[PDB]
Amino acid sequence: MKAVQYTEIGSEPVVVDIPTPTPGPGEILLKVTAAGLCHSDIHVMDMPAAQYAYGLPLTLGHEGVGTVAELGEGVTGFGVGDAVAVYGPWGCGACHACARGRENYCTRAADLGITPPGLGSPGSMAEYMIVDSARHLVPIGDLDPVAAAPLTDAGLTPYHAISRVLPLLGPGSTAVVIGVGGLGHVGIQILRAVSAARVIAVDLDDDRLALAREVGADAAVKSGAGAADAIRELTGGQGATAVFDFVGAQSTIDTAQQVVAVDGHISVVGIHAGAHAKVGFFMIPFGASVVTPYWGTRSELMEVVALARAGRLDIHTETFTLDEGPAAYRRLREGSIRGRGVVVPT
Amino acid sequence: MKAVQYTEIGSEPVVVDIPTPTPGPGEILLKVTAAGLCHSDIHVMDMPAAQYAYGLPLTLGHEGVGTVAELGEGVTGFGVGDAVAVYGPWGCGACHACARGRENYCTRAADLGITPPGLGSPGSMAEYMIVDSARHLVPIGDLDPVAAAPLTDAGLTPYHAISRVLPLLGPGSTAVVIGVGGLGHVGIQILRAVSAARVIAVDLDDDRLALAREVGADAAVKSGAGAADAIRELTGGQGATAVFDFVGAQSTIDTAQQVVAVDGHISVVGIHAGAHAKVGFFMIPFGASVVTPYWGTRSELMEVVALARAGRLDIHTETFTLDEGPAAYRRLREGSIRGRGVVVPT
Amino acid sequence: MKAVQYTEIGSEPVVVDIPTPTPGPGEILLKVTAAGLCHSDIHVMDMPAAQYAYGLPLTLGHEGVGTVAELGEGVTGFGVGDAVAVYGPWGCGACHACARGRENYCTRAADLGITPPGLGSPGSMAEYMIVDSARHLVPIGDLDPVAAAPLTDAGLTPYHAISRVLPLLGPGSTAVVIGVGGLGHVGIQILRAVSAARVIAVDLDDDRLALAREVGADAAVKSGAGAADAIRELTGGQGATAVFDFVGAQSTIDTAQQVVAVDGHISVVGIHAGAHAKVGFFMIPFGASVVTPYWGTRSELMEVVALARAGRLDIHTETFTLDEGPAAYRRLREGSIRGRGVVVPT
Amino acid sequence: MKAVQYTEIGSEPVVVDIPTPTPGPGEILLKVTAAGLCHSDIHVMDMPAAQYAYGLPLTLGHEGVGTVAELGEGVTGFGVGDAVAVYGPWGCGACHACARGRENYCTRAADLGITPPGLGSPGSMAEYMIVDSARHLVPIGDLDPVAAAPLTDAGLTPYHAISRVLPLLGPGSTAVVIGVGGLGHVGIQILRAVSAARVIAVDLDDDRLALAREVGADAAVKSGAGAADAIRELTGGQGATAVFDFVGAQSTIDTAQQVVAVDGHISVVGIHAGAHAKVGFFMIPFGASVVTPYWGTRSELMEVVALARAGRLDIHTETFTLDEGPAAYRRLREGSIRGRGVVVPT
Ligand SMILES: NC(=O)c1ccc[n+]([C@@H]2O[C@H](COP(=O)([O-])OP(=O)(O)OC[C@H]3O[C@@H](n4cnc5c(N)ncnc54)[C@H](O)[C@@H]3O)[C@@H](O)[C@H]2O)c1
Ligand SMILES: NC(=O)c1ccc[n+]([C@@H]2O[C@H](COP(=O)([O-])OP(=O)(O)OC[C@H]3O[C@@H](n4cnc5c(N)ncnc54)[C@H](O)[C@@H]3O)[C@@H](O)[C@H]2O)c1
Ligand SMILES: NC(=O)c1ccc[n+]([C@@H]2O[C@H](COP(=O)([O-])OP(=O)(O)OC[C@H]3O[C@@H](n4cnc5c(N)ncnc54)[C@H](O)[C@@H]3O)[C@@H](O)[C@H]2O)c1
Ligand SMILES: NC(=O)c1ccc[n+]([C@@H]2O[C@H](COP(=O)([O-])OP(=O)(O)OC[C@H]3O[C@@H](n4cnc5c(N)ncnc54)[C@H](O)[C@@H]3O)[C@@H](O)[C@H]2O)c1
Ligand SMILES: [Zn+2]
Ligand SMILES: [Zn+2]
Ligand SMILES: [Zn+2]
Ligand SMILES: [Zn+2]
Ligand SMILES: [Zn+2]
Ligand SMILES: [Zn+2]
Ligand SMILES: [Zn+2]
Ligand SMILES: [Zn+2]
Repeated sequence: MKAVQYTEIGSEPVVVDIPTPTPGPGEILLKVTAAGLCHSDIHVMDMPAAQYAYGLPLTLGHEGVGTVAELGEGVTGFGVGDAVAVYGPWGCGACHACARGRENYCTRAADLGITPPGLGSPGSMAEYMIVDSARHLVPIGDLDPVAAAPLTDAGLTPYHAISRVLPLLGPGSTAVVIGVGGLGHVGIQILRAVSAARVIAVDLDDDRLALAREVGADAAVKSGAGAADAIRELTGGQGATAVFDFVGAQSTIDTAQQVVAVDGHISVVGIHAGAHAKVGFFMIPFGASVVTPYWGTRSELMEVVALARAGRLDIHTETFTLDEGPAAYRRLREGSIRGRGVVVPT
Repeated sequence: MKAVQYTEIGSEPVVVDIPTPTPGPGEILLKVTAAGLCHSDIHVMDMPAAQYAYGLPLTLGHEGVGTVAELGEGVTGFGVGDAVAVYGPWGCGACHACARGRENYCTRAADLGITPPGLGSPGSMAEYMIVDSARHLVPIGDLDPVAAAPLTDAGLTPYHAISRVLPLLGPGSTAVVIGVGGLGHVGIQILRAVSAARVIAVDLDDDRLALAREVGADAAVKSGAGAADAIRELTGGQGATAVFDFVGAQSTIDTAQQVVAVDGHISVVGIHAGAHAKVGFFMIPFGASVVTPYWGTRSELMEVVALARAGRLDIHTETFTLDEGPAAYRRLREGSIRGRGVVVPT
Repeated sequence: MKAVQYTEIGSEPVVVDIPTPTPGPGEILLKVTAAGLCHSDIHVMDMPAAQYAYGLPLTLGHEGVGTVAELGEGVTGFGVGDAVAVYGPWGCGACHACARGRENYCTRAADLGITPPGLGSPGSMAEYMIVDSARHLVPIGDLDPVAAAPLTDAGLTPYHAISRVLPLLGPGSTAVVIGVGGLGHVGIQILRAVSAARVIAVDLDDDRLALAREVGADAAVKSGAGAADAIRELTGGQGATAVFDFVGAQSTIDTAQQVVAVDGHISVVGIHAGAHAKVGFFMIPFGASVVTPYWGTRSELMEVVALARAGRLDIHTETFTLDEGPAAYRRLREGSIRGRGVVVPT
Repeated sequence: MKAVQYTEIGSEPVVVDIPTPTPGPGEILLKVTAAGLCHSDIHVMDMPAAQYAYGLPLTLGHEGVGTVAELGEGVTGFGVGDAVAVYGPWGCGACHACARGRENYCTRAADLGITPPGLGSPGSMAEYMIVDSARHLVPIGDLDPVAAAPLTDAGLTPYHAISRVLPLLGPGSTAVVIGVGGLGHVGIQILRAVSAARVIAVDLDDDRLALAREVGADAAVKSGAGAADAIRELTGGQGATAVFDFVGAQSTIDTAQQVVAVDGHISVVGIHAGAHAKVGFFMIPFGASVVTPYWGTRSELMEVVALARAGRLDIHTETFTLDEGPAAYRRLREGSIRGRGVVVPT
């Protein structure tokens, strides 16, 4: 089969021909319909030799959607042909967190050598992929695969971050969304669908501010030095109930701290090495919690899919072939994809 | 192997010799260390011919603990010898409720013919039992099997009922526990371990009131017409924040309605066919929710086990052999078991 | 001043001339801008001699909005002219429930003789009204008084009922709203603003079903014997996560029980003497809680007002003068007001 | 009347004779029965001239308990003689946070010049004190005033910090308490009363570790470089579900970050200027929230009082006279009070 693999350190990913795999007992083989490109796949290929621990070669792609091609022995709940989205953050399935579906917060996955597809196990950027267990498949029915693929991470991750403090986001509340990219443009829509929060979007790019308005933001503010005061102008000096920072650079976190409300929240979702919120007295309002969430839960993915199927999630995508995969990753580096890049095997 | 089966309608269960089963892919074979007798096993054998739909024969026992004897193909997370408790209320594992571990509230288990062990599938009152999936096994480590078996239902069910309204049971709250039997005597202990609620126990039998005091009740009141006013004497006329009725007869539910607080809760856990709370204006206080909960969740079972391992759950038991099983069920009918009856295969 | 009072038992309310009151220490005198007519004002006038305990005469109207006319001694937080909505369900202010703003669930208001305006204290259907305390005034800013008056009950009461089980109403959930009248048409809009629940409206009147679609319902079904099965057709046989029954007759409650989901909720908000949910095993799904909620909380009223100010609550009203008050109550009996009737003193 | 006032900057507080105040409308005059000394009163007197904004003179003491001496006009809910504890963190009473009793998180108290007694308004370290409003009085009944005074802050503050993440602290959870002083020794007891968390105490002083065991800690560990690894030894390498750091120095926060669990919590309750948690990816586990909580809520104070009245809070105290006040503050500087210092006016 055809696939995109990261085959040497510091070199760009290449199109390859590898064995179509077979499912063993418990596993499921999917024909891939769509495979999302995430900014996190860049962090993975930018890792030095000493830091990279996902093994070589590695079939990329942790945002996966497909149709069931073959059942491994003993597997029930799925028939051949069912369209399914792949739950990425695989856990052990047995710990207290995993039993609540919160496999993203699995404590023992590291020690047992369970790694996500695209981040240690063969991923979705291939004609077929293996899924370890039936519990990591989420039905999508007649959902367009191209729009479903980003739901597995670009939808799931903001959905989770928002879900953690959803009780705070009642009528009267204000949610700030920093970074209207893959994640943030879905985050805005989530906030609108599951809350009455006023949504303020923040980005450097005026085109991305326009995108924020397109997908439901009540206001849009240019990022940088002016941002915090412009957000306080909009909030009447009360601050933002929640900041969802999908950029996660120091300047965005600083902004988040300067605007968050007393008893509010900051969710640092974007990843910049070294960047951190400084949570201590006089550096942040009273009661303003900060967290770095990770991916999301099984029940949350199903909820994201239910939003997509209800028409509440317009996911802006561009389609690529497997051959155009390498090129698409380069496009993702330059920031020229207006939403999410998706690969469709022909 | 030796087992206790319900073989004919209306007739008492008998000791039998049946094939030691083999695990297929995904399944786990356990040697049984302990098997609990529940009052619900009586309701099952008292069902008429037309109502009984669990099939014949049926190996009894839905409270199960064991050691892993054999792994079916593809099963990981457990090695031979691990002591495990069996999660009873099996669900489909894939629905929104099941993905949160809430397999007790699985919507699709009925239509798929997934039934608990002891209530449609072979149960624990046998030398060995099959468990369908790894996710239905909960490690107990070095916990005494005899005291662990009741945790799977007698602990789990009250733990769940209490868990649903645990936010209400803060300092200042009062919890009434009606029926200090298998479930209720564990319920009292749970309330003490996980809340600061004042605990008032209610029972007909003065011996069971003594048992309530033994396990942590702050007061004990004889049941009947006088119970409500005696509970109001203790609560200063404010009412009970929560009533956990483990009897569930009409008179106990009536009592529960006459004592529950404004914005409080009634959990009808005991089962008497025809009995019901009457929830309508003027028949119950404002904001006083009522529910009939069912069994409990995967994460809840682990929590109950963690309580047992921490020394917070004194489970009063009497041990029986497989041969004494039939006799132990007659003893459970008369109400002569002070706590929970447990069968240990020799 | 002019007002509408209930002056003798079983007789209709009449227009009267009574002293313009003065605020004592702590109190606030409002000039009334709008005064809502609620179906509950009918139940009050339908009470027999023996049951009626609100005193005579009684200035009607528990849905009140005004402008501050005079401050009683020691009162701060409000200046003359501020437009305010009146929080109706007055409590003692000191108990555990009142300290959380939950004055609707005040335990000690009954024994202290604190009664709502319009239901024991002088109400809003007058040129001026007294409010006991500053904590019972909610700023509305430039909100149209006519549309703000229903927020105090018609908005607040459904907002509360929904707030209690809001965690259940995620994407994928279904909320049924029975009775698309004053309350129910605001309930539908609340569900849309604060949740991603699919909203199914139920009413006897096809015109009210049209009204349900106008205000955002995803479907509408005629009430009666057919309702339950038509709701199950729409939910795929899964049932309704939540039923908010604003009629509260036995037939609507029966419907609610026949459609509610496993681990779902029924909120009996409408009031029919004798009507009740029958909550017991086999009469309702496992885990399906039932409650009769009452009015709502202080923080909830502010939230309802925040929804109105954000444009999320189209409140359908008809305006009346104080002279047309009596007539407007007769019009409310026949069910000819399409939404909520509001009295505006000139 | 006699009182202790901070009268010049950088000078120690002195015993003075000032007018017995009179309550105006809404206010309540209390005869003080007990007045707690908090470490925060030291931070206040250590402030430079430029930073100190509480006005001079200032009657100290923000932990206050008394009996009602006189009612201001219009005040109801309290009769002369009622023993009451004073809710310290006064807010505006009208905002969304204040209406939920969360006056600690009042957004508008700063701009309105509402300041706590002992931190801007006359405090409790005097024969009498004024309380602005009835809502800031909490009945204590026959509770010993000396043991009730610390409940208003030393009890309330840890109760709040714990209350925020109480859902995390189920059976199986571990709570670390760093600093077994005034606050921390009450925090340990709270954790035991309202949760099944395993409690690990951390302190520099072996005497304070002994105190931790006296009041219910399951283990005790010497603070410093070794602390984190010793906590991980106890938790099986899983980490602590929650860290409540009542010291709040950088080294304790660093420790808290090195031991907190994935999806856990750090509550930085102690105050060291400049100290902060560094919440960013790779510097703290996934999902581990951090917050600096402030004081606590009205309903929480009542809950703390209910714990004291139930016998669940052994508050270690030493009594002082008003004359010994100055000396008692010097004793608090050196750290020679084993628990909380309380002043009783003679
Ligand atoms: N927490 C998790 O588990 C998780 C999951 C998936 C992705 N991520 C991370 O989230 C981040 C975002 O992913 P994406 O694919 O949505 O990003 P992206 O590449 O699609 O674009 C990010 C957006 O942020 C904007 N931006 C850049 N710098 C900015 C600044 N200083 N201020 C304001 N806006 C700025 C860009 O204009 C763009 O609109 C990445 O760092 C990624 O690694 C985290
Ligand atoms: N909700 C669920 O999923 C679930 C799970 C397990 C059991 N159950 C049900 O819970 C009930 C209790 O189970 P158990 O095993 O503790 O029962 P048990 O027979 O072991 O003990 C019953 C106790 O209730 C007392 N009692 C009887 N009548 C009473 C009255 N009028 N007032 C007060 N007390 C009275 C008895 O004296 C005894 O102490 C059973 O009826 C069973 O069907 C429900
Ligand atoms: N819980 C509380 O504190 C509280 C507060 C306010 C009002 N209420 C109660 O709520 C109820 C409704 O109040 P309202 O003023 O909104 O009513 P309304 O008179 O304004 O509207 C009634 C609506 O219910 C519909 N209806 C009547 N019978 C029906 C049936 N069998 N099936 C379906 N729909 C039916 C009517 O067609 C109409 O659309 C009243 O009984 C009132 O007393 C309760
Ligand atoms: N959040 C709020 O509003 C609020 C309210 C009251 C107090 N506080 C703050 O809480 C803090 C604690 O108050 P307290 O009155 O309990 O203090 P205290 O002086 O009574 O107790 C200090 C305790 O911490 C221990 N300690 C000191 N350094 C340590 C280290 N490196 N590692 C471990 N333990 C150490 C000491 O041995 C002692 O047991 C203060 O800094 C105070 O300002 C905050
Ligand atoms: Zn990703
Ligand atoms: Zn796990
Ligand atoms: Zn049972
Ligand atoms: Zn299921
Ligand atoms: Zn009303
Ligand atoms: Zn009250
Ligand atoms: Zn203090
Ligand atoms: Zn406030």
